[PDB]
Amino acid sequence: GSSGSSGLQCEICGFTCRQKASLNWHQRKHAETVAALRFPCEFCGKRFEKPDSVAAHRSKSHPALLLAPQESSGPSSG
Ligand SMILES: [Zn+2]
Ligand SMILES: [Zn+2]
Repeated sequence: GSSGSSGLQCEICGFTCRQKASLNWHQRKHAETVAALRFPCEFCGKRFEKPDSVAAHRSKSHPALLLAPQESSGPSSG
C-alpha cells in the first residue's frame, strides 16, 4: 500500500479518522457541542460539561503536572 500518513487526529476530543470528510463531519458537531462544556481546563484549555470530568482529565492528560515538578519549585495556587 501507500506509506506515509496513518490517520487524521482530532484536537477537540481526540478522535481519529481515515477519510478527511469524516473529520469535517465529526467537527461540525463540536461547534455545537462546545456549548455543553462549561468548565474549561486551566491546564491546556479544554472544556467539559462538568468539573468532575475536568478533575479526572488532569489525571489522565495532565498526570505529569499535578505531581511535584523538577527540583526547581514553582508557584502553586490552591
Ligand atoms: Zn473530535
Ligand atoms: Zn487539560
